[PDB]
Amino acid sequence: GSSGSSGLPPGWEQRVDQHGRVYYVDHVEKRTTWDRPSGPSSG
Repeated sequence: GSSGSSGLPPGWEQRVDQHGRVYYVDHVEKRTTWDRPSGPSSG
């Protein structure tokens, strides 16, 4: 909500697709997600 912190935790990467949807890549978990690893998930 406010400007203070911005980035990702230790072990997660930051990449983007050809569509323009930012997604992180875990090098320890080997998973791809457009949103942070924490939060609600849509089935």
